[PDB]
Parts: sequence; C-alpha cells; structure tokens
Amino acid sequence: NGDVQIPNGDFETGNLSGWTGWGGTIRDITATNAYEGGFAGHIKGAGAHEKEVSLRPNTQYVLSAYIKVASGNIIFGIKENTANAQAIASTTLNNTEYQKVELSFTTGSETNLKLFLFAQQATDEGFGDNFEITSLG
Repeated sequence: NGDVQIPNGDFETGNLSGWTGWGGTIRDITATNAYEGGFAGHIKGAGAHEKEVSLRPNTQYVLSAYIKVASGNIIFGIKENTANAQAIASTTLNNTEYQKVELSFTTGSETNLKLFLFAQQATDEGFGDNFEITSLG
C-alpha cells in the first residue's frame, strides 16, 4: 500500500547497517532510549545519521519518524543525493519526549534521495526511531 521498505529504519538489527552519515561526537545506536523494539538511533555533536532511499520521480510522499530531542535542536528532513544538495523538506525539533514527525514532500526527477537526522552542534543531541516513507497516491 505505497509503503516503501527502509532496511533497518527501525534500528532493530542492533547496528547501523543500512545507514550512513558523518561525524558526530555520538553516532551510535541506543538501547536505553529507544521508542520501539530494542534500539533506536543516537546522534550528538556535529554530525548526522543519514540514509539513501530510491523513490519514483514526480511523486508525493510522506516522510515520518519518531524523534526525541535531548538538547538543542535536531534537523529532520530529506534531500537529494547530489552535490549542492537540494533539501526538499526539513523541520527543526526541540520536543524532549518522543513524538511522530511527518513531512510531506514531492520528488522531482532525481530518484536518489537521502533522509537525515542532523545535529549541528555538540549541544544538539537526540534520537530517532521508526523511520518510514510512504507514497500518498
């Protein structure tokens, strides 16, 4: 039903397999601060957790994930997987308990996108589990 498969978007394998990213004073999985199952993602410092997704062109999709912010602000969004990365959508979170975040977005002709969970500073730290992308129509 339009639901796109995101390998280990639940972090339920226990490791960061199927995920990428850069930097971070903490870029690791977490068991104590999961939203569902045994694990979730953990980011802190200057870095981000990122994932490559392959979607159909010119389609409306919903990007959703559960996210808890420990300090500062966490940038949840998706962008094109190219240089001069065109950020399709994003949101700036500071909610301290786990909440569902949903971003409506539309793909252009680029099919190769990259979601991210981004902490710009060390004062920024949070977690995200249950990453999902579904096609609306």
